[PDB]
Amino acid sequence: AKDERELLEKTSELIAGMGDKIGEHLGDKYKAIAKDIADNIKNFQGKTIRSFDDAMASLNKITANPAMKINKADRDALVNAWKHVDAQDMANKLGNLSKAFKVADVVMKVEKVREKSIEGYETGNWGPLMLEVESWVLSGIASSVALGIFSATLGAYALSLGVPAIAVGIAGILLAAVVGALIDDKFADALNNEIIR
Repeated sequence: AKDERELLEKTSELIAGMGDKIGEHLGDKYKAIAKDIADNIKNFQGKTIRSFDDAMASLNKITANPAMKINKADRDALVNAWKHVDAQDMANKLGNLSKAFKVADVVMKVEKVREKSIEGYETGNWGPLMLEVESWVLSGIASSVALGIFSATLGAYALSLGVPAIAVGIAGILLAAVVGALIDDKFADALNNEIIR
């Protein structure tokens, strides 16, 4: 495609928006990491997402960071925000943003992101979420589209968040880390250095 540039572009718009909403509580530095992330997405055509192993590496700099120990209430607010997602519904809304989100079995992709995010919050194991994306690329979905979909999904969840402010802060941080991991380890260092500490 050339219409891959389509999906990529409408997706960075969601990441940039995530950056505004969440920048309101975390600040300008966050607004900036999120927008730098959204430009990478924007111009990802022809690049390939980073390896399952490189990905867990950058992500672990974040999740394994003591300032990131999430409390149960927070963890319960974020899980519930996911359990309230209706994948068909969510697939349909992305469909309205653009034809290009109408990829083969998008409803199940969504549903897997949802379920493995829930697992991530509940057991602190981010492996299954990461392995889910990479496996779409291992199976033939263009890195562009995998990134695309993964990203829009997490961008839409974050935009719809209605949880307390500390909770939106912590979500926003892990959502930038999950996405950032597929792209450049730079993102992990910037969230770490500029925000978490």
